[PDB]
Amino acid sequence: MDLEYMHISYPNILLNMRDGSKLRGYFAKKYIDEEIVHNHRDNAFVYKYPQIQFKIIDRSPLIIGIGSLGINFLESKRIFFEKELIISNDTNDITEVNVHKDMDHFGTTDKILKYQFKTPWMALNAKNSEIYKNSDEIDREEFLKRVLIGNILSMSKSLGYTIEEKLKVKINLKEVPVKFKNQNMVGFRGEFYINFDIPQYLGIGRNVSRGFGTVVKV
Amino acid sequence: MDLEYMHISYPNILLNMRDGSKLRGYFAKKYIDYKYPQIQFKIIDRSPLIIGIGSLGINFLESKRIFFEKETEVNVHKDMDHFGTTDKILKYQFKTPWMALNAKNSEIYKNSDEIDREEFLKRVLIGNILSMSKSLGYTIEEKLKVKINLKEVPVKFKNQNMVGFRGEFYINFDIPQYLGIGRNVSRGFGTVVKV
Repeated sequence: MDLEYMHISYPNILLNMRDGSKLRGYFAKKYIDEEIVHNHRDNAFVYKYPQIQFKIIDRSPLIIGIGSLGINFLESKRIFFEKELIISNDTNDITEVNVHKDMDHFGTTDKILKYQFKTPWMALNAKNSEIYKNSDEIDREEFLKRVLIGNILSMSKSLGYTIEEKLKVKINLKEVPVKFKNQNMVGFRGEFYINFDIPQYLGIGRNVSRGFGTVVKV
Repeated sequence: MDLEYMHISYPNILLNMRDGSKLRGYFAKKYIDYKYPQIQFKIIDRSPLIIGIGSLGINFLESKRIFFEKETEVNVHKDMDHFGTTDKILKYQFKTPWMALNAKNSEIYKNSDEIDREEFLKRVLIGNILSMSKSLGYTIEEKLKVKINLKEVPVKFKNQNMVGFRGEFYINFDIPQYLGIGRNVSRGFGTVVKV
């Protein structure tokens, strides 16, 4: 598959992580109106992979739009020429902007690629949180290898790519605390290898919209 | 030993099995605010019922009953009844489903053939009774053994499917009425009633 993408970055503004929640927060109000950004419909939550995601990286804001659906909103409302951004409650003027856009490969590969997490992963849903906390660590390692396959399966579906070859994964990951919705869920930093191809800065796992689970090739 | 407890029940409102689902989050979440819940909200026969145990529980019940009113008739029952091992054997029934499977024990139970499942469940039941009795300050100094006739029943809880059990069981232990055992007891699961 070929996936069309566009990154938007504001290098002069720097924020702490995860003001990614707040970075997303601010676009959620100035753009309640079109709701790729907000991700809400009928006052009910939309259960698809976010084609607009807000991340905080190195250590300045990044906005990802994916596919024709994501990119076109990004252009249609002129976000890259955007006036002042505001975060709790302080105002940062947006003075210089770098936009990047291209389409590069997405899909299963017979060659094995190495990725790294910019942000915690948050691979554990509510039931999976619990299984993992009653397990020894050879087995923890085997559970996570299962979740990550699922995450690739989840994501590739909502983007209309069905996989007809076998995914295999190797992980070197170490556990890291993440506070989210005033609760102390668990997250992971680290490295992983896979016979799948991911374009840069895409997220996997839970809460990908707020910038969690951000991946880049090495 | 004597356990001090109190039921407060509201017979005139019958609930759908669906707004039955939402009332719990916010009430039990007022409840949440390494121990056995001394305030439990249960759904039985059904118009709401609320159990309080010990000084802590009775007081929550009376003081703050004014404050939880949701969406004319009241029956309170309240007393001290025995809690402890008995020299004769008693029969109980689950008024509400019993969730004996945590996430990892969820795992073992579906890995077993059905003779093995059944004595696996009696280990959980002994354990559940052991938990409850210590967290209420009673130490067990005799051998409990249990017989079970339980039926597996599908349970929807926290918007995802879990498995639970209905049925009847026997034990030489004494449980005051409407107490819950197992997981998620505060929210009404594992309610036992003597028969």
